[PDB]
Amino acid sequence: DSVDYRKKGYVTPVKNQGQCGSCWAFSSVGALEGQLKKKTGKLLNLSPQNLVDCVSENDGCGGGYMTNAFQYVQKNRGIDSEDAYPYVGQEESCMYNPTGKAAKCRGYREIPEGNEKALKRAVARVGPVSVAIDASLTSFQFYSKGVYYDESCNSDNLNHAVLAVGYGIQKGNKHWIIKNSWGENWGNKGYILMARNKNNACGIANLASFPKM
Ligand SMILES: *C(=O)[C@H](CCCC)NC(=O)O[C@H](Cc1ccccc1)C(C)C
Repeated sequence: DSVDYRKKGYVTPVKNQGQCGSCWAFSSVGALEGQLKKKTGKLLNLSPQNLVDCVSENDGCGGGYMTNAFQYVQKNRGIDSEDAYPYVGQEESCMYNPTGKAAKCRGYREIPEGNEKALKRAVARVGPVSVAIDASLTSFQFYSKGVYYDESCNSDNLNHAVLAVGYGIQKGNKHWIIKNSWGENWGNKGYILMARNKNNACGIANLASFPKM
């Protein structure tokens, strides 16, 4: 059992945060995009800028939480599209666009903390799932290929949000198919395969969630 939403057209191209710590915004957007495709058949970029500028509970370019983002989209009656609310790599005034909403959100669900099997079930039944991991390691920052696994990764040190678009096995190594938001020059075309069922490496399942659409 393995799934690759990229193969089903549930994933938009890899984005680049620019000089802004908006990992969580891209992560949330990637998740909503997946549900939008599943629900309507259309694959299009949602606005991470809309979240950066508007999610009051977060710190824009200084960090944030996907859950808060999903809550905002629901309470806000929607999120605009990238075309209607362009990414600028820096936090600005929350702008309202009457004809900008491209997607909706009915709330969200969290994956039971540390449960990698629950994470697998969610990814399979829902679609791409937002997750938080410890990305402070040089090995991760400079990851190139294969299945990433470092014994120094700290599951108690979540500092980066990415998107789980699937999971599988490579050369007998189970893994999570992760979409990053540091451009296509990072990792393998912007993607990284992270160890799966390897004792919850990097805390991949400590802060996972997806939106209800
Ligand atoms: C991902 O780009 C951001 C970068 C912030 C560091 C400049 N990391 C992040 O949002 O982590 C959040 C928790 C957090 C960390 C620091 C400040 C505020 C919030 C979770 C997604 C781990």
